[PDB]
Amino acid sequence: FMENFQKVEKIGEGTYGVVYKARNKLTGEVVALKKIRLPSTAIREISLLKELNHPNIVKLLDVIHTENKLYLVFEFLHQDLKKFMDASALTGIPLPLIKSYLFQLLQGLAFCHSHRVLHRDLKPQNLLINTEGAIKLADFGLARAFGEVVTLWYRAPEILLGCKYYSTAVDIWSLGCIFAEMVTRRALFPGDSEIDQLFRIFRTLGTPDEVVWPGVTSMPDYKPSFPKWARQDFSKVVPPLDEDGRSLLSQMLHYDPNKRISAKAALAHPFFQDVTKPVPHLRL
Ligand SMILES: Nc1nc(I)c2[nH]cnc2n1
Repeated sequence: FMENFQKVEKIGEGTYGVVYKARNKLTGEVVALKKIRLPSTAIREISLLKELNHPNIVKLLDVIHTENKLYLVFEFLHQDLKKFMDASALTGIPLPLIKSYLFQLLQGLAFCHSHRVLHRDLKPQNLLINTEGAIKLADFGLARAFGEVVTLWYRAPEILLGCKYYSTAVDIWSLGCIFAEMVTRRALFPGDSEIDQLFRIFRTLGTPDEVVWPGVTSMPDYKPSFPKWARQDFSKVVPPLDEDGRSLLSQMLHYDPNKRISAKAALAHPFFQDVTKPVPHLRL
Protein backbone atom coordinates (compact mmCIF):
# COMPACT_ATOMS: atom_id res chain seq x y z
CA PHE A 1 0.00 0.00 0.00
CA MET A 2 0.99 3.68 -0.64
CA GLU A 3 -1.05 6.90 0.11
CA ASN A 4 -0.38 8.26 -3.45
CA PHE A 5 0.27 5.25 -5.74
CA GLN A 6 -1.47 1.99 -6.57
CA LYS A 7 -0.53 -1.32 -8.09
CA VAL A 8 3.06 -0.82 -6.70
CA GLU A 9 5.30 -3.71 -7.93
CA LYS A 10 9.07 -4.38 -7.57
CA ILE A 11 11.22 -3.93 -10.82
CA GLY A 12 14.60 -4.55 -9.15
CA GLU A 13 17.25 -3.46 -6.63
CA GLY A 14 18.86 -0.17 -7.74
CA THR A 15 22.04 1.65 -6.54
CA TYR A 16 19.97 3.43 -3.79
CA GLY A 17 17.08 1.10 -2.86
CA VAL A 18 14.17 -0.83 -4.27
CA VAL A 19 12.80 0.27 -7.72
CA TYR A 20 9.03 -0.18 -8.24
CA LYS A 21 6.69 0.10 -11.19
CA ALA A 22 3.79 2.12 -9.78
CA ARG A 23 0.60 3.83 -10.86
CA ASN A 24 -0.07 7.41 -9.72
CA LYS A 25 -3.44 7.32 -7.84
CA LEU A 26 -4.55 10.79 -9.13
CA THR A 27 -3.53 10.49 -12.83
CA GLY A 28 -3.34 6.72 -13.60
CA GLU A 29 0.16 7.14 -15.03
CA VAL A 30 2.73 4.34 -14.74
CA VAL A 31 6.09 5.56 -13.31
CA ALA A 32 9.31 4.15 -11.90
CA LEU A 33 9.38 4.86 -8.19
CA LYS A 34 12.77 4.60 -6.45
CA LYS A 35 12.87 4.33 -2.66
CA ILE A 36 16.15 5.84 -1.35
CA ARG A 37 17.46 3.63 1.46
CA LEU A 38 18.79 5.66 4.42
CA PRO A 39 19.66 14.51 4.57
CA SER A 40 18.63 18.11 3.58
CA THR A 41 21.58 18.84 1.18
CA ALA A 42 20.60 15.90 -1.09
CA ILE A 43 16.95 16.99 -1.29
CA ARG A 44 17.63 20.50 -2.81
CA GLU A 45 20.35 19.20 -5.17
CA ILE A 46 18.27 16.28 -6.49
CA SER A 47 15.26 18.58 -6.76
CA LEU A 48 17.32 20.74 -9.24
CA LEU A 49 17.49 17.66 -11.49
CA LYS A 50 13.67 17.93 -11.97
CA GLU A 51 14.45 20.83 -14.36
CA LEU A 52 17.05 18.87 -16.46
CA ASN A 53 14.95 17.61 -19.53
CA HIS A 54 16.33 16.04 -22.77
CA PRO A 55 15.09 13.28 -25.15
CA ASN A 56 17.93 10.98 -24.05
CA ILE A 57 17.56 11.53 -20.23
CA VAL A 58 14.94 9.69 -18.21
CA LYS A 59 12.70 12.47 -16.84
CA LEU A 60 12.83 12.98 -13.03
CA LEU A 61 9.16 13.78 -12.55
CA ASP A 62 9.12 14.31 -8.79
CA VAL A 63 11.03 14.18 -5.52
CA ILE A 64 8.71 13.02 -2.72
CA HIS A 65 9.83 13.47 0.85
CA THR A 66 7.07 12.23 3.16
CA GLU A 67 6.94 10.27 6.45
CA ASN A 68 10.75 10.88 6.71
CA LYS A 69 11.22 8.70 3.56
CA LEU A 70 12.57 9.77 0.17
CA TYR A 71 11.32 8.63 -3.16
CA LEU A 72 12.29 9.60 -6.67
CA VAL A 73 9.62 9.40 -9.37
CA PHE A 74 10.84 8.80 -12.93
CA GLU A 75 9.30 8.27 -16.38
CA PHE A 76 8.89 4.47 -16.82
CA LEU A 77 10.50 2.67 -19.79
CA HIS A 78 9.84 -0.96 -20.61
CA GLN A 79 13.34 -2.44 -20.89
CA ASP A 80 16.94 -1.76 -19.93
CA LEU A 81 19.97 -2.29 -22.16
CA LYS A 82 21.22 -5.22 -19.99
CA LYS A 83 18.03 -7.21 -20.77
CA PHE A 84 18.07 -6.08 -24.41
CA MET A 85 21.70 -7.29 -24.95
CA ASP A 86 20.83 -10.61 -23.20
CA ALA A 87 17.77 -10.99 -25.47
CA SER A 88 20.00 -10.11 -28.54
CA ALA A 89 22.93 -12.46 -27.62
CA LEU A 90 22.32 -15.09 -30.38
CA THR A 91 22.34 -12.54 -33.21
CA GLY A 92 23.88 -9.46 -31.61
CA ILE A 93 22.30 -5.98 -31.71
CA PRO A 94 22.45 -4.84 -35.35
CA LEU A 95 25.29 -2.40 -35.98
CA PRO A 96 22.97 0.43 -37.16
CA LEU A 97 21.12 0.16 -33.87
CA ILE A 98 24.35 0.07 -31.82
CA LYS A 99 25.39 3.25 -33.66
CA SER A 100 22.00 4.88 -33.04
CA TYR A 101 22.11 4.04 -29.35
CA LEU A 102 25.72 5.25 -28.89
CA PHE A 103 24.86 8.48 -30.75
CA GLN A 104 21.82 9.08 -28.55
CA LEU A 105 23.70 8.30 -25.36
CA LEU A 106 26.39 10.79 -26.35
CA GLN A 107 23.70 13.41 -26.93
CA GLY A 108 22.36 12.76 -23.41
CA LEU A 109 25.83 12.98 -21.85
CA ALA A 110 26.65 16.15 -23.86
CA PHE A 111 23.45 17.72 -22.48
CA CYS A 112 24.08 16.77 -18.88
CA HIS A 113 27.80 17.69 -19.02
CA SER A 114 26.91 21.15 -20.54
CA HIS A 115 24.71 21.66 -17.41
CA ARG A 116 27.59 20.59 -15.11
CA VAL A 117 25.84 17.31 -14.16
CA LEU A 118 27.78 14.01 -14.20
CA HIS A 119 26.45 10.47 -13.91
CA ARG A 120 29.50 8.69 -12.41
CA ASP A 121 27.83 5.24 -12.45
CA LEU A 122 26.66 4.53 -16.00
CA LYS A 123 25.91 0.89 -16.66
CA PRO A 124 23.58 -1.10 -18.91
CA GLN A 125 20.99 -1.34 -16.06
CA ASN A 126 20.53 2.50 -16.06
CA LEU A 127 20.22 2.75 -19.88
CA LEU A 128 16.58 2.34 -20.80
CA ILE A 129 14.98 1.71 -24.19
CA ASN A 130 11.57 2.13 -25.71
CA THR A 131 9.72 0.66 -28.73
CA GLU A 132 10.33 3.83 -30.92
CA GLY A 133 14.17 3.33 -31.01
CA ALA A 134 15.10 5.83 -28.26
CA ILE A 135 17.57 5.13 -25.47
CA LYS A 136 17.74 7.25 -22.34
CA LEU A 137 20.09 7.54 -19.32
CA ALA A 138 18.64 7.27 -15.84
CA ASP A 139 20.11 8.49 -12.52
CA PHE A 140 22.28 11.40 -13.74
CA GLY A 141 23.31 13.64 -10.81
CA LEU A 142 22.40 11.19 -8.03
CA ALA A 143 25.95 10.07 -7.19
CA ARG A 144 27.15 13.61 -6.44
CA ALA A 145 24.03 14.40 -4.34
CA PHE A 146 23.95 11.11 -2.33
CA GLY A 147 27.70 10.24 -2.08
CA GLU A 148 23.82 -6.44 -3.16
CA VAL A 149 27.14 -6.49 -5.08
CA VAL A 150 28.26 -3.24 -6.79
CA THR A 151 29.22 -3.62 -10.47
CA LEU A 152 32.76 -2.29 -11.09
CA TRP A 153 32.85 -3.21 -14.78
CA TYR A 154 32.26 0.35 -16.10
CA ARG A 155 34.36 2.29 -13.51
CA ALA A 156 37.05 4.58 -14.93
CA PRO A 157 40.66 3.87 -13.98
CA GLU A 158 41.14 7.15 -12.12
CA ILE A 159 38.27 6.12 -9.77
CA LEU A 160 39.83 2.66 -9.27
CA LEU A 161 43.20 4.39 -8.53
CA GLY A 162 41.49 6.27 -5.69
CA CYS A 163 41.16 9.77 -7.20
CA LYS A 164 38.45 11.44 -5.05
CA TYR A 165 37.84 14.03 -7.83
CA TYR A 166 35.46 13.27 -10.73
CA SER A 167 35.20 14.77 -14.21
CA THR A 168 33.04 14.35 -17.30
CA ALA A 169 35.60 11.81 -18.56
CA VAL A 170 34.36 9.17 -16.11
CA ASP A 171 31.10 8.95 -18.09
CA ILE A 172 32.87 8.74 -21.46
CA TRP A 173 34.89 5.79 -20.11
CA SER A 174 31.75 4.00 -18.95
CA LEU A 175 30.03 4.56 -22.24
CA GLY A 176 33.06 3.29 -24.19
CA CYS A 177 32.93 0.07 -22.13
CA ILE A 178 29.19 -0.25 -22.97
CA PHE A 179 29.89 0.47 -26.66
CA ALA A 180 32.42 -2.43 -26.72
CA GLU A 181 29.97 -4.76 -24.95
CA MET A 182 27.18 -4.06 -27.44
CA VAL A 183 29.57 -4.89 -30.33
CA THR A 184 31.25 -8.04 -28.90
CA ARG A 185 28.32 -9.39 -26.82
CA ARG A 186 30.79 -9.71 -23.89
CA ALA A 187 31.61 -7.25 -21.11
CA LEU A 188 34.93 -5.56 -21.89
CA PHE A 189 36.33 -5.54 -18.28
CA PRO A 190 34.22 -7.84 -16.04
CA GLY A 191 36.20 -7.42 -12.80
CA ASP A 192 34.95 -9.06 -9.60
CA SER A 193 37.08 -6.83 -7.28
CA GLU A 194 38.74 -3.41 -7.55
CA ILE A 195 42.19 -4.91 -8.23
CA ASP A 196 40.85 -7.48 -10.72
CA GLN A 197 38.96 -4.61 -12.44
CA LEU A 198 42.15 -2.51 -12.63
CA PHE A 199 44.34 -5.40 -13.82
CA ARG A 200 41.77 -6.45 -16.51
CA ILE A 201 42.03 -2.87 -17.86
CA PHE A 202 45.87 -3.01 -17.67
CA ARG A 203 46.08 -6.38 -19.41
CA THR A 204 44.05 -4.97 -22.40
CA LEU A 205 45.22 -1.35 -22.57
CA GLY A 206 48.71 -1.83 -21.08
CA THR A 207 49.83 -0.80 -17.61
CA PRO A 208 49.68 3.00 -17.63
CA ASP A 209 52.81 5.07 -17.06
CA GLU A 210 53.81 8.73 -16.87
CA VAL A 211 54.21 8.87 -20.72
CA VAL A 212 50.57 8.04 -21.51
CA TRP A 213 49.13 9.38 -18.24
CA PRO A 214 51.14 12.19 -16.68
CA GLY A 215 50.46 12.16 -12.93
CA VAL A 216 49.32 8.50 -12.73
CA THR A 217 52.16 7.37 -10.45
CA SER A 218 51.07 9.89 -7.77
CA MET A 219 47.43 8.57 -7.79
CA PRO A 220 46.34 7.61 -4.21
CA ASP A 221 46.09 3.82 -4.83
CA TYR A 222 48.84 3.60 -7.49
CA LYS A 223 51.51 1.06 -6.50
CA PRO A 224 54.92 0.92 -8.20
CA SER A 225 54.66 -2.88 -7.83
CA PHE A 226 51.78 -3.16 -10.32
CA PRO A 227 52.72 -5.62 -13.06
CA LYS A 228 53.70 -4.06 -16.38
CA TRP A 229 51.51 -5.50 -19.17
CA ALA A 230 51.88 -4.51 -22.85
CA ARG A 231 48.84 -2.93 -24.58
CA GLN A 232 46.70 -5.01 -27.07
CA ASP A 233 45.35 -3.69 -30.41
CA PHE A 234 41.66 -2.69 -30.40
CA SER A 235 41.46 -4.81 -33.60
CA LYS A 236 41.71 -7.95 -31.35
CA VAL A 237 39.50 -6.49 -28.57
CA VAL A 238 36.35 -5.43 -30.51
CA PRO A 239 36.17 -7.27 -33.88
CA PRO A 240 34.28 -6.86 -36.18
CA LEU A 241 33.96 -3.15 -35.39
CA ASP A 242 35.32 -1.05 -38.28
CA GLU A 243 38.26 1.40 -38.31
CA ASP A 244 35.94 4.33 -37.47
CA GLY A 245 34.34 2.62 -34.50
CA ARG A 246 37.73 1.40 -33.19
CA SER A 247 39.21 4.94 -33.49
CA LEU A 248 36.28 6.42 -31.56
CA LEU A 249 36.43 3.69 -28.89
CA SER A 250 40.19 4.31 -28.51
CA GLN A 251 39.48 7.98 -27.81
CA MET A 252 36.78 7.11 -25.21
CA LEU A 253 39.21 4.73 -23.42
CA HIS A 254 42.35 6.87 -23.10
CA TYR A 255 43.87 6.45 -19.68
CA ASP A 256 44.35 10.17 -18.92
CA PRO A 257 40.83 11.54 -18.36
CA ASN A 258 42.00 14.83 -19.85
CA LYS A 259 42.84 13.08 -23.18
CA ARG A 260 39.46 11.23 -23.41
CA ILE A 261 37.14 12.62 -26.15
CA SER A 262 34.25 14.77 -24.94
CA ALA A 263 30.66 13.74 -25.67
CA LYS A 264 30.28 16.83 -27.93
CA ALA A 265 33.42 15.96 -29.95
CA ALA A 266 32.42 12.32 -30.16
CA LEU A 267 29.15 13.29 -31.90
CA ALA A 268 31.24 14.79 -34.75
CA HIS A 269 33.37 11.63 -35.14
CA PRO A 270 33.35 10.02 -38.64
CA PHE A 271 31.79 6.89 -37.11
CA PHE A 272 28.47 8.78 -37.01
CA GLN A 273 28.49 9.92 -40.66
CA ASP A 274 25.88 7.33 -41.60
CA VAL A 275 23.92 7.28 -38.29
CA THR A 276 20.18 6.48 -38.47
CA LYS A 277 17.45 5.69 -35.95
CA PRO A 278 16.23 2.12 -36.50
CA VAL A 279 13.28 0.35 -34.81
CA PRO A 280 14.45 -2.25 -32.17
CA HIS A 281 12.71 -5.63 -31.86
CA LEU A 282 11.55 -5.50 -28.24
CA ARG A 283 9.77 -8.45 -26.65
CA LEU A 284 7.96 -7.04 -23.65
N1 LIG B 1 11.71 0.25 -15.97
C1 LIG B 1 12.51 1.21 -15.47
N2 LIG B 1 13.57 0.82 -14.68
C2 LIG B 1 14.34 1.76 -14.15
I1 LIG B 1 16.06 1.19 -13.10
C3 LIG B 1 14.05 3.08 -14.37
N3 LIG B 1 14.64 4.25 -13.92
C4 LIG B 1 13.89 5.20 -14.45
N4 LIG B 1 12.87 4.74 -15.23
C5 LIG B 1 12.93 3.38 -15.16
N5 LIG B 1 12.14 2.48 -15.78
